[PDB]
Amino acid sequence: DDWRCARSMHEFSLKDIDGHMVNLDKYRGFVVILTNVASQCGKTEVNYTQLVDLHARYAECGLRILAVPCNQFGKQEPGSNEEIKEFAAGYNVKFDMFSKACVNGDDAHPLFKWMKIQPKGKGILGNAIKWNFTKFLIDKNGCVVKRYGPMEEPLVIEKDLPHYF
Repeated sequence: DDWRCARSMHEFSLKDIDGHMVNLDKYRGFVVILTNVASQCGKTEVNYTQLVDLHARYAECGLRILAVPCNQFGKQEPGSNEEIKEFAAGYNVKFDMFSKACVNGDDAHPLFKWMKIQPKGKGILGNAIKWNFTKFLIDKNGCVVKRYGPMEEPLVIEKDLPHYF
């Protein structure tokens, strides 16, 4: 278990919102938007609305969205996994929700550690995830191809999807 040597997201496993260990090679052959989410961020409703919209219009094209709740940014995701799942159901979320985890620090999930050190997943002024709703566009092979900041709404990613379908 050395994430620094992994060469694809498919090498990692992640607990879904229902406590079941989802093992991420299932998304091989699919385009993946990976994002850390939160319930009480100012950009929560705008991100959830457009993630559901992008899913409804591009799921047939192979787009899969993976939402990982995180409480490391202003403690804006304090609810339990059961509460988070309910909250996501309020937005008619039909993409994949996962268990609340950490994206920064020593206790960060190995997937997010590997994602931040990718060439296209690197960040300016440091590689750490700055705030809620950072997005990582991931191709069919599990390699990070683009990283989007917390201020960029999900529809900004739409223009980049057709190149990887």
